Parts: sequence; C-alpha cells; structure tokens
Amino acid sequence: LEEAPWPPPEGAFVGFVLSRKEPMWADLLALAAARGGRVHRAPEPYKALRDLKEARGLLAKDLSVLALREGLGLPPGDDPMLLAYLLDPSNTTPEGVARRYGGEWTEEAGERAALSERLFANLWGRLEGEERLLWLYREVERPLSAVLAHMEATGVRLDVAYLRALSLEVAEEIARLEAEVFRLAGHPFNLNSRDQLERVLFDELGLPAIGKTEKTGKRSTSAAVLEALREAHPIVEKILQYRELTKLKSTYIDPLPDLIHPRTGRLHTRFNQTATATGRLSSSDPNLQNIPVRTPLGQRIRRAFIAEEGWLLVALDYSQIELRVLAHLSGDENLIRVFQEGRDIHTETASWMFGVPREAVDPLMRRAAKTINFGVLYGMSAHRLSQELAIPYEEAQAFIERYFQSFPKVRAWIEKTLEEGRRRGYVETLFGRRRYVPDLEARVKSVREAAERMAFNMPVQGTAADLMKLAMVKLFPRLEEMGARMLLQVHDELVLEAPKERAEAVARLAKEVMEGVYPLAVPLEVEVGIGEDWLSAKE
DNA sequence: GACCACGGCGCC
DNA sequence: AAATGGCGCCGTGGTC
Ligand SMILES: Nc1ncnc2c1ncn2[C@H]1C[C@H](O)[C@@H](COP(=O)(O)OP(=O)(O)OP(=O)(O)O)O1
Ligand SMILES: [Mg+2]
Ligand SMILES: [Mg+2]
Repeated sequence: LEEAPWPPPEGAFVGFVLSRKEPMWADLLALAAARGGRVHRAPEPYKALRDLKEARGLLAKDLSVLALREGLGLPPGDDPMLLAYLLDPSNTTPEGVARRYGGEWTEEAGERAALSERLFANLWGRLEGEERLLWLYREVERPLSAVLAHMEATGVRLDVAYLRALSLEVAEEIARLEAEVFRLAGHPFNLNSRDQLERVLFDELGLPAIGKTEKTGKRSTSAAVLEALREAHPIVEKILQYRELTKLKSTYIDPLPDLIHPRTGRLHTRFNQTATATGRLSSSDPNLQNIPVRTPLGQRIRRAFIAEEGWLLVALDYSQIELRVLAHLSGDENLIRVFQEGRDIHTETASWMFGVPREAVDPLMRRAAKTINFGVLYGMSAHRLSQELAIPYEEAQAFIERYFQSFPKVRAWIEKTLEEGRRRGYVETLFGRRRYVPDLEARVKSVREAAERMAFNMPVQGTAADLMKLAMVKLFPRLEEMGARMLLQVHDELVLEAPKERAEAVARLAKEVMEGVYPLAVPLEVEVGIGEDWLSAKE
C-alpha cells in the first residue's frame, strides 16, 4: 500500500495498538487507517482521533470506548469480527479470524488497518446470499456495538468505603473458620489448597471419597462432594463456610474497590460481543455479570452497586425467558397455555421441593427451583436430581417423567432440531443465528450426547440473547431522549440509571420496550424494580 | 514478571 | 460427582 499523509478519507478502515486490552485503561500507542490502496499513519494518535467520523475496523467498539473516555463521539461502524462471528461463532478472536479469512493479526497499526480493509472485503462476500445473518448484522450486532461502547464508557458507581469496611469484618470471620478447621485437622495446612485439603479429608481423616476430578483423577473436594459429607465430620461444614467467604472476598470484596477509574470514579466492564457459542454477551475485566445474589454476604456485596446522587437504578428482568422461548420454538400448546394463563413454573417446583404452598415460597427456594427446571430441561440425569433434591432415583425419575409428559411437543422440537443439526452441521435461533455442532455424528455416545445437549440448548439460549440484544438496540435511543443511561446487561436483565424525577417514566417505558421487542405465541413478561442500589432495585 | 492447566465456583 | 447449557475469575502448583 502507498503511504499517504494523515488524515484518511471518509469510510477508511482503522487499525490501532493499545498498551493493554481494556480500552478504559489503555494508552493509545498507535492509530492508522486504510482505504483505496493507501495507508495513513497518525503522527500523534490522540490528536488524530479527532479526525475520524466513525471507528470502522477490527475491534471497532474498543477504539470507540477509548474515544468516549477522551470526550469524543466516535461511534463504532463495520467490524469484520462481527461478520466472522455471525458466519461462525467460533470466530471469537482477531488472530483466528485473520488466519481464516486472509491475513495476519500483527502488533502494528498500519497492518491492522490493512488487515481490517481486506478482511471486511472477504467476509462481506461470504455474507452475501446469507440474508438472515445480514439482517442480524444490520439490525442487531452493528448497532448494538454502539450501545455497548456507551455502556462501557459510562460505568457503574460502587460504594468503595462500604466494601473496604466489609473486608475487615469478613477477614475476621475467615480467621475464626480456618482456626476451627486446623483445630479439627489436628494441624495447620493451606486451606486454599484443594490438594492439601484432599489429603486431610481422605487420608488423615477417614472420610470416604465421593468422586474424582476430570483431567487428573484426584478425589474431588467440591461443594457437591462436601455437602454429601456434611454429617460425616464437623470439619466439613466449616470448610463450606470458609469457601463461601474466601470466594466472595477474593473475587469481589477485595478487587473491585481498586478498579475505580480515576477520571470517572466508576467501575467499567467490557461487554464482549463475539465471545460465546450461542450469541450471548460476556462481561470481563471486571466480570459484572456474576455479582453475588444468593447468600446473605453475597447480597451485602450487591448493595455496593449504587445510583449516582439524585439518580436511581432501574432493574428489568425477563420472567422465565427461556421457557417462553421454548413454547414459541416448539408450539407446545400446554406450555403456551401456561404463559397465557399467567402461571409461574419456578414457584410451582419450589412448592413441590420444599413442601410448602406458593404463598410461602421465598427467594432462595425459587432460586433452587430454577436449577431444577433448567437442569431437567437441558438434560440432567435422574441420578443427579435425586442428589440435589435429596430424594430416591424412583422419585427423581418420576419428576422427569411428568415434566416432559406435561409438554408433549418439546421432545418433538428437540428431535427435529437434532436431526436438522446432523444434516446441515448447524442449529439456529429464531432469527437464524447459527452454531456449528459437528460432533452430533460422533461414534462415542458420551461425546455425541454432550454435543446433542449443546445443540438443542443453543436455539433456546441464543433466541433469548437475540431478543435481549434487539431490546437493547431499540431502548438505547429512547433512554438518551429521557436523559437516562443503560448501565449493565446480565443476559436477560438490564440495569439502567435514571434521574430520580424520571425513574418511574423510564421504568414504564423500558418495560414496554422489552415486553414488545418481538411478539411471540406467548407474552414476554418483565419484572421491574427501582432503588438506590442493585439489591433494592429487585427487592 | 508472564503464562498455563486445573479444580472450583460466582452468575444467567 | 453426577446425561443440564452458557460464561470469567480465583488460588494453587508449576513452567519459563
Ligand atoms: N441453572 C441454569 N441452567 C441453565 N440455564 C440457566 C440456569 N439459570 C439460568 N439459566 C438461563 C435460563 C433462564 O431463562 C435465563 C435467565 O435467568 P433468570 O432470570 O435467573 O431465570 P428466569 O428468567 O427463567 O426466571 P425469573 O422469572 O426469576 O427471571 O438464563
Ligand atoms: Mg429472568
Ligand atoms: Mg435474570
């Protein structure tokens, strides 16, 4: 390519090099652009950023986030990663995509721009003819990247002092727990070392081993195993408490306060757009899609996530989303009738499990009930269900008998999906998002059956993802008009920030947009709450 | 210091 | 642990 002076012409493809992968924290080391047989290299990349109308290229969103960090409205445009990802969601990295579609991902901006230009050419050609993938790119993925860029740049406010205070409290309780364990062991050891724990539990103490680990064949010390051993010895219960507290301290309480951005004073995640096999987003650096919610300590952590002064959080969460999708994809009339007649399957299982009427079902019971229902749906063994519910095989068999008898045409949809996947090599969502599942014809039953479970899950999970993404696309411009913000997505939930004065309006509008995103044979239903913190906003 | 595999576990 | 699926992050034990 001819080296042309900087500034590029409109529509040029950008390439850029960051000191590190997180656009909110990175130094923009270099910036280049490519169009029509030329390459343009910025002498000063931060100043050169002002000349662009849009970020068009590989990882366009990341550059746009960094532009917003520096107060510039540079929205993301075409990204060959999004094209590769729609063709095959195993196309998740630029290293991989380049090798596949005609180049090499280097560390140099010029080359990254030229790569971006020619990869877009090649991948656009492959998507021609592929009209439904094309609709997804134009109407969902491409615009969603702009919405995510704004979410990432905005961040969420965290009560830092609270979390630091909470750390000292939890440290003390941890000391109490580890001291009891060592007493019960007759000696100290590193309780964070599962190998050392294995020896204590199974060699030194008498305790029976329940299972083995996958790769290396060690006697497992997992929560599942420890739960089964909970009466065998009093040490076990302390180990479970120790595990709870150290997980949350080490993953949430300690790291989060140190990730406050100095300019914003807020916490900034990355919403990864080409990371999953089903079309979901992921969140990383810090993952804010797995903030605790079950246990009392987890809930205390969730309270740290707060509204800006004089604003409120609005949390919107789809009700029984994948079940409703399943009713639509399958056409099971009994299951459609459940949702038209306004019944709640998670509470019905909860009342069954704990043996109490629906009026008396609490948060924990209902949560527990969700594992059971998605566990069973996506293929849990009788054996395993008998374990978690703590009942016999006969009983756990009989649960999974009725579950699927209730809803005849689910199994029929499962089989049609499996057959189509075997024939074409891929399965798809309601909108034609694909996942290639090659092992449906494997000769090893276990490999074949795992592949089957992945294959029938994807249309369901991915359709919910498609819906939520489309909902985000539609909702974002409406929020800007109202002076509200989209903060977080947690798969089937959204968290928004609204000025106090407008929070009720925002909530009503966001709920309608989410319920009417794309009507189905069953109604989509959204639960909404408003509060000063994340926990209160779904209380 | 970086990275790796693993077992383990937080959320949907 | 186990015939649920989809993620990312932590500490250990270990390499380079
Ligand atoms: N344990 C699980 N196994 C498989 N899929 C799950 C599991 N938990 C959650 N999911 C998937 C299926 C859910 O429909 C989807 C959204 O999560 P979630 O909001 O917690 O449940 P839900 O939408 O079905 O019930 P709720 O009415 O409480 O919102 O994520
Ligand atoms: Mg939900
Ligand atoms: Mg949810």
